[PDB]
Amino acid sequence: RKMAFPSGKVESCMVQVTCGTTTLNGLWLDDVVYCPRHVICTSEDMLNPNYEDLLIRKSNHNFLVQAGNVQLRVIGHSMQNCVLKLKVDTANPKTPKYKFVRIQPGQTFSVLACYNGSPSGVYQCAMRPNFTIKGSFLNGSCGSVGFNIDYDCVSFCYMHHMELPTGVHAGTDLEGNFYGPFVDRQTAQAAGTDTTITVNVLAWLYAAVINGDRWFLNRFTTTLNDFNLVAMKYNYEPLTQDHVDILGPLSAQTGIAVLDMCASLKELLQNGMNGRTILGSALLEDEFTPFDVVRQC
Amino acid sequence: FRKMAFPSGKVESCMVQVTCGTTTLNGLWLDDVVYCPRHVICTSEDMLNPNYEDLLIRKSNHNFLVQAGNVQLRVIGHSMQNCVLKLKVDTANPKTPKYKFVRIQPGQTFSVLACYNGSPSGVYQCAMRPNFTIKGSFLNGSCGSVGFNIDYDCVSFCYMHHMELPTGVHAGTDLEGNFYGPFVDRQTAQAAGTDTTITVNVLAWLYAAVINGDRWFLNRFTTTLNDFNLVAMKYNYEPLTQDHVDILGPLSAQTGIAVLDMCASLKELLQNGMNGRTILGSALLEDEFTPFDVVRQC
Ligand SMILES: CC(C)(C)[C@H](NC(=O)C(F)(F)F)C(=O)N1C[C@H]2[C@@H]([C@H]1C(=O)N[C@H](C=N)C[C@@H]1CCNC1=O)C2(C)C
Ligand SMILES: CC(C)(C)[C@H](NC(=O)C(F)(F)F)C(=O)N1C[C@H]2[C@@H]([C@H]1C(=O)N[C@H](C=N)C[C@@H]1CCNC1=O)C2(C)C
Repeated sequence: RKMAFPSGKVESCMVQVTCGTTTLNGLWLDDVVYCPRHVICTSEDMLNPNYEDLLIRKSNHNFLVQAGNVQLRVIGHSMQNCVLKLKVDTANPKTPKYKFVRIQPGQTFSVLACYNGSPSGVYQCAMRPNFTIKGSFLNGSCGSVGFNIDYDCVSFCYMHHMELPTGVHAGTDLEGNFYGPFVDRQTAQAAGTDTTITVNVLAWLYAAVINGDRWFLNRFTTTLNDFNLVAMKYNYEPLTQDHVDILGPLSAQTGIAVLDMCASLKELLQNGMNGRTILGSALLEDEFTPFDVVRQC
Repeated sequence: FRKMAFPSGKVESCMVQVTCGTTTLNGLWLDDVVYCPRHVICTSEDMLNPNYEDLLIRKSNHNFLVQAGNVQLRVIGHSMQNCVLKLKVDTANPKTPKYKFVRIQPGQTFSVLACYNGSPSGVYQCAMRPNFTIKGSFLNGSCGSVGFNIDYDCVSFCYMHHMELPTGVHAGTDLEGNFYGPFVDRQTAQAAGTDTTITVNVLAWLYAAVINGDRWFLNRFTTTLNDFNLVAMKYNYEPLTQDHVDILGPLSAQTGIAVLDMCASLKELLQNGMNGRTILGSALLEDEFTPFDVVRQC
């Protein structure tokens, strides 16, 4: 099953940021608050914003940053790509060890969905190959963040900005650079056709073998190039050299070579499951990374 | 539409490690009491057939090692309440949330904070099954992990983890130490009663699918409550009560689909199957979202 990281370290970093009547969420680390830059927009502004000109008309005293109902005075502001950095007069005493990372398609993370600076729920998400996430976000959720935790260190990888017409979600890394070709303007935008995350399907097949569900293992192997060309005919992502390497631990644990598992997946694509299940599922799951498999055990 | 858990921070601040002899598991530290599964006092041999009152009288306060992070909490008293041990410690938890202990009913959902050696590992959503098991994700050392819900800064603790059945589902207690289901904290093979599907939750999920634009399973037919329940019981679904119909009111109002209309859609799903189609990306009918869960997320 999907498991989110414990969210407590991130909960103590969530604040609300208001400009005029626009309120969204921000992330308070040390004495800086990070939030989506469209907080400075009026509803009419969002249709066609000039962020450089809009930010010129703003001063520190136009920004209301609150931890709960407690105001944190803003003493400086700057724009970095599509995020606003608000320097505040108080360093967050609950700042965790952290870093900012830009993730690849296929990688998973936990989202802490927040409204008015108040955490509401937590769930695991994957970055799709088309650079959207299949999230759960309502009005006011912008500035909610996605993250991973590794031994006391929080790696922030996503800040939420928008919802696309197909119901999927788009946002930035914590340096304000969008994942994908999207822009923070209220104008017609559309996600590209998506694909299946091959490396994660392979990880999930390894998990099935580890648990004794191994009927789909076949007696063939393939080359990575041959597999990549066939996979694309089924709307599956091609594998990178990095994908092969992150499957190494699971390949070692099961004694099933990566390219043997690739050949087994190829048969599943060309012939289906013939009514059978894998880990109880009739569908091939693609939002568990090799790291998620290892973490779950 | 995602299986969303409550933010776990308020509970993380309460998790500690409890050790007795060479048995280690998790405890929940609230004010000056640590609550944990009583089988922490058992050796490996004791667990095969424990007499807990006899085992407990032979322990002293100093046999219990409680660690909150790196700091040990001195145990100054102890008692047993059913299958839960209560350790009085000389230090009150400074981050004790507003909380209550509640016993939940089958079909209700809660968040689990899975912990190992007193340290939180992951958070996920579970339902209490009609047969009083839970389909959790728990490994060695997970005992004393808790399940909870949060309502406006108040934590309602409903579950503490004790054991895994041979089928791979899980059994535990409320925070008064009473098991959900006909199980006991003895290491011996135990089966649960045959499980059933949580009908009111399946209906809430079908409403979530319609809210999200997935309508292929709807039909023009309708049914009475009794005729729906006849088919539901035939397929090992729980009866739908009038209370359930009322609880679904907000979702019927939002979608403009009468509850008994949605029942007729579910009846055909049960009799015809999904024909290789999916609902909200699932090939099976999902029954671990309550109506409240759907309302909160949507
Ligand atoms: C769907 C909405 C049509 C209204 C619009 N979308 C498109 O214009 C697109 F279709 F082009 F994407 C859109 O998201 N926004 C319009 C305006 C901001 C953003 C926005 O309101 N963000 C919300 C943050 N609080 C989170 C949203 C709320 C609903 N669910 C979410 O996740 C910006 C791009 C500057
Ligand atoms: C599966 C195990 C066969 C070993 C046994 N099960 C049965 O004896 C049953 F069949 F009766 F359930 C069982 O769980 N235990 C044996 C012994 C305690 C409990 C136990 O080890 N609890 C663990 C807490 N740290 C959590 C477990 C570990 C694996 N996954 C879990 O969730 C007690 C009942 C006293």
